[PDB]
Amino acid sequence: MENFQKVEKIGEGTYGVVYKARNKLTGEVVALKKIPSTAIREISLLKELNHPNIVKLLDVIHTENKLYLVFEFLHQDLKKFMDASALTGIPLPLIKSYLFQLLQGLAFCHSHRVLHRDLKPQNLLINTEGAIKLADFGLARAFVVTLWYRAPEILLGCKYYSTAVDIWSLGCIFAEMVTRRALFPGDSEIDQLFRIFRTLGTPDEVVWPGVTSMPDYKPSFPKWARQDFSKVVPPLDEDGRSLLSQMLHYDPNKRISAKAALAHPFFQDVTKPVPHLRL
Ligand SMILES: N=C(N)NS(=O)(=O)c1ccc(N/C=C2\C(=O)Nc3ccccc32)cc1
Ligand code: NA
Repeated sequence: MENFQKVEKIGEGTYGVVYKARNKLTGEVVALKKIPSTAIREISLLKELNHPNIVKLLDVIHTENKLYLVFEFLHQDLKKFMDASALTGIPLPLIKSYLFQLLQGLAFCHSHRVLHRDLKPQNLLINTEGAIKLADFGLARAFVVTLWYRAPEILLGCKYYSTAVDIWSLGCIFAEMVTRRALFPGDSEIDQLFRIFRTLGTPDEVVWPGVTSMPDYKPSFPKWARQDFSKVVPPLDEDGRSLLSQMLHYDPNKRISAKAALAHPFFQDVTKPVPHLRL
């Protein structure tokens, strides 16, 4: 750690405080996160998982029984950019570019059987060039927490969840970029589940075979009817609504993969605009 000078406290991440810091040996500006043998091996595997849409894990420092993770630094997260674009809205070509780039990042990680498990605007980082990158990828398997982007199978007690959990989270983020409001802002596990059910309908054996046998499923859940996506994400066009609907399928097996989402007609006219960033 003496090779790093703290510059700015970014904030309280999921596993520890993230700082902007300077490497005294290279002059490199990095993000430093201050966090068992199982964790060291899993974290070290993430150092190999390199993609332009994944925030690079530069180094793992284990000293005095403490763990420091050194990452590539980006200047802004999607939460700040969404708050800054609240009055105007993020232009649809930029939302589309960001969704496409994040689907590329997920297709890569998922092809290597690596899940994020905790996608949210706070871990999506952006730069002046128009890139967007997934931060803290794979740390959840390695080691108030927001529930807004949690997949229904996690909420219902699935212990062996799939890559589909990240597609759900990304679908929630996509809807939030479009509407300028969180899709399912639950403030408890049951409030989160019930907000999902009130929009998408209470799941049953017809739409999700095996749902009634899940650990936290209760036959006493209220039965709400599904709403149209035209009501959920206006004024998003039918290509965007159709893609979103597939990213929000209840059955994780029916839910679109990142690879298949990249081929969706919504991306026929994808471009890479440059955002209006004040740093
Ligand atoms: N400074 C605050 N609080 N918000 S901000 O939008 O300006 C902002 C600025 C920088 C960052 N950077 C965060 C990080 C970063 O650069 N690399 C990381 C790797 C893992 C986790 C977090 C990061 C995140 C947010
Ligand atoms: Na990396």
